[PDB]
Amino acid sequence: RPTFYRQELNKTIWEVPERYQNLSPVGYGSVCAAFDTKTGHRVAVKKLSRPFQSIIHAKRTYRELRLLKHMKHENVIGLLDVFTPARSLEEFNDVYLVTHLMGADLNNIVKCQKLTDDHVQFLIYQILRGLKYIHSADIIHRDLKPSNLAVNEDCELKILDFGLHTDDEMTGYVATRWYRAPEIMLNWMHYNQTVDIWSVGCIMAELLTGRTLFPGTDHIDQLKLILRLVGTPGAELLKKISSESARNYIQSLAQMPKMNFANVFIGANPLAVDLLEKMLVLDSDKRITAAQALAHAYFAQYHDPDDEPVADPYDQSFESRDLLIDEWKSLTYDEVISFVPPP
Ligand SMILES: CC(=O)N[C@@H](Cc1ccc(O)cc1)C(=O)NN
Ligand SMILES: [Cl-]
Ligand SMILES: [Cl-]
Ligand SMILES: [Cl-]
Ligand SMILES: [Cl-]
Ligand SMILES: [Cl-]
Ligand SMILES: [Cl-]
Ligand SMILES: [Mg+2]
Repeated sequence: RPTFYRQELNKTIWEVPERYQNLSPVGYGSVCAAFDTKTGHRVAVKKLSRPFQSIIHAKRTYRELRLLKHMKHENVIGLLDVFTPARSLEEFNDVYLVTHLMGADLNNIVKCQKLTDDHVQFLIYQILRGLKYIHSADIIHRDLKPSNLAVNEDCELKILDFGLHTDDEMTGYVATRWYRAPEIMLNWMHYNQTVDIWSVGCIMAELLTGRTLFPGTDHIDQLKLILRLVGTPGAELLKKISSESARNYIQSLAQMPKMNFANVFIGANPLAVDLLEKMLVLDSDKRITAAQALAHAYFAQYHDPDDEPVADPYDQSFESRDLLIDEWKSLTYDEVISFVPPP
């Protein structure tokens, strides 16, 4: 056990191992930036807020720690350390998570930088390389958007902030909804991993034009923007939508054909236009997958099938398990004490 030291910053007690120095608040939890003297990295230290206050909260704490412990890929956020000052399960209450400190996100890049087609190729290639890994473990991210993509000066990218959202958070003219697949924004059906591929299409379109693809002022305005681009659904997709009311609303709209994407994304690389047509498909069964997209000719200068790895198997059976708060807490404590740091 390391030696801990205790200090109060911005009305919060932080008790952390001596290796973590120069704690500085930077904003589910509270977060400080710090310097890790053991590894030389600048890090983010997150102190969880009330992690075991309810069954839902205790299970969410366990879910987040299990997910972060599993992810070991160059294009995905991983866990550098996890610790508690508790010396026994009986006095266990606080959980701290340590990750690499991220600087710029993709928002900074799109708004403030002049991108070539080569930049778009490399950025989207890395998102898909990370998604092939995530999807191989039957994990769905659910919340891909520019603020959840970290990028550095050499254009290297990492996926973060997995979906572990309230009705109020998705209401109105908000970026929290503009990148979501229609079937999940509208609760049409049980959804699959290609909800994440719809998000990649929206992100790639924005990198090519500098503009949000579907900036709806509410859920239904956004659906109208989507159907104007990709066309209204046929009977084949309509049959897959659960709500009779939802089906009735969609059939109340005048029918529209799919638009010509070369006349929407004017001047873009024709191979980029082709890939967008394969991502932005309304019926999720027919969207391209991450593994299929990496083999598309748009990425010919980066694709290396011997350097696009898959994940170890991931056991999610806990998600269907009903336990008490103290049982979720004990499972979490076991995962804290068994953590083994990376090289
Ligand atoms: C036409 C359509 O798909 N309507 C949706 C609207 C909605 C979105 C989010 C909800 O939580 C609830 C409703 C619909 O009726 N889906 N069942
Ligand atoms: Cl230490
Ligand atoms: Cl990482
Ligand atoms: Cl504690
Ligand atoms: Cl965003
Ligand atoms: Cl019509
Ligand atoms: Cl597992
Ligand atoms: Mg985020």
